[PDB]
Amino acid sequence: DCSPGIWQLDCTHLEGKVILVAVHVASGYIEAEVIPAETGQETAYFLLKLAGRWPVKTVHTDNGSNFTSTTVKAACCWAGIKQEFQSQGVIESMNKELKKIIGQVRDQAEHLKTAVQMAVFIHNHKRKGGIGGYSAGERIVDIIATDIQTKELQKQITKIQNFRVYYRDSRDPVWKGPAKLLWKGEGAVVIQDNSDIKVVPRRKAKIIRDYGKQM
Amino acid sequence: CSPGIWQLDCTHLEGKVILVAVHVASGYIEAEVIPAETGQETAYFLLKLAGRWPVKTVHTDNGSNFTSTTVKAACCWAGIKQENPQSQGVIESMNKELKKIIGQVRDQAEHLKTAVQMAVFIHNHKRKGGIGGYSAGERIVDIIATDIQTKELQKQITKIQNFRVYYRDSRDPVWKGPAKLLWKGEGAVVIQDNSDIKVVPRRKAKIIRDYGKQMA
Ligand SMILES: Cc1nc2ccccc2c(-c2ccc3c(c2)CCCO3)c1[C@H](OC(C)(C)C)C(=O)O
Ligand SMILES: Cc1nc2ccccc2c(-c2ccc3c(c2)CCCO3)c1[C@H](OC(C)(C)C)C(=O)O
Repeated sequence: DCSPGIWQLDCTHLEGKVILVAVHVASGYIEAEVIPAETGQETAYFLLKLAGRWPVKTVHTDNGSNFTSTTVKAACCWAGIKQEFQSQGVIESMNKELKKIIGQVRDQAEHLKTAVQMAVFIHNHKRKGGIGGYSAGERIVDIIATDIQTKELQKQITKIQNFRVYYRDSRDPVWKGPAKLLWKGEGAVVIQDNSDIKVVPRRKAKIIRDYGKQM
Repeated sequence: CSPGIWQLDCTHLEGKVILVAVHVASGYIEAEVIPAETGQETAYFLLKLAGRWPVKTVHTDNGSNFTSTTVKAACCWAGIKQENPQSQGVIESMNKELKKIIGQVRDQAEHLKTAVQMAVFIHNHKRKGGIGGYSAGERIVDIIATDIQTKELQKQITKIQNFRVYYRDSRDPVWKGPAKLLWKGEGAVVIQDNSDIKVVPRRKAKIIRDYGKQMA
């Protein structure tokens, strides 16, 4: 539930211009930008560009100083992103391997930035030599879109949760208490119990008009 | 294929020229204000765009950045390829749409370049379709999803397409004409000749690739 919407960004201290890298921590997607001059404000316009390609719920910050800039914090509010208080070192090292391929292309491009963007293209559209069903370069907007189906799902889940159906086991003075209902059918209605299990006929089952909680 | 192509038109505003990178199918746009405008400059944003997503192709009947042979070469390192009446009208309108949006964002923002950037998160966010949302910005993660699912399956389809199986039919009648199997189930297999949707028991047939088990 936590992994979604989460993005980790690493600053790069580099020959020539400084640069910073942005990845959904799970996705592995990379959109690094070469930094002409470093200001949190400067950091922000890109972070602003970063949101359109993908939404980020929040970003943890490597640097308290990139954190200190008022604009940098200012951006977290427009976004609604909250600044959050070995392997990532290996990810920067992967950026270094990327820098090595960037070295392989260093001859190819005078502009270090080009190399970095290429390196980004390199993390992207990348397939493991070990067989992988899913490419990490093929980070899935979809697994973020499944939950997107999930939000609508929970939404459907909430309306069912909103309805309470009450039933009576047959020939029972007692009337069975409210519980989430597993299914609705014209022939039969299925119900769910916690610390108990039950299912029911549709006639014992009843139909309710929608009562909505917290608009 | 429609997802692969991206279509780009850029118009200068207040002198400074914004770079614009619409994906038509998505309807998503990524635009970057360029410190300086050149074809090479045009090239860099595309490289960034390539990092966010693959593009099969883009079309310009001609562009100045496009004329610069340099812009093409990049699309190639990329593997993207340089190149609907109701749609043809909309594209200029979309370019225009952000600007009307920009005038509002302007009263909002001190710096136009940032502002244009601002217009987009919103542009994606608004949904044209319903009270339920079918925003083009919304559409893209699914669109990406659809194509994604297609490939893993298509490959299954290819691996499958190659694998083939004979049918006995009546035993005495010549056993078969091998047809590509539609499916496998225990004690049976779904197969079709390209003449008729067929089904049969496990015993009736064995299944190595017709042109079989090529290490490949
Ligand atoms: C300056 C420059 N001049 C060129 C002249 C003709 C053809 C290509 C270039 C490229 C270039 C473009 C795309 C690209 C790569 C290199 C290298 C491989 C990936 O795609 C660059 C590059 O610079 C810009 C990106 C600013 C244009 C570079 O740094 O080499
Ligand atoms: C110059 C400038 N000075 C500031 C001083 C204090 C606080 C914020 C800013 C902002 C700013 C930052 C984020 C942002 C918006 C505006 C506007 C809404 C979206 O987020 C800008 C902006 O300039 C930069 C983007 C270069 C920092 C601006 O264009 O006004």
